[PDB]
Amino acid sequence: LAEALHTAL
Ligand SMILES: [Co+2]
Repeated sequence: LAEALHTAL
């Protein structure tokens, strides 16, 4: 989750 979101941001 965390890194999925960071990447997308
Ligand atoms: Co990150």
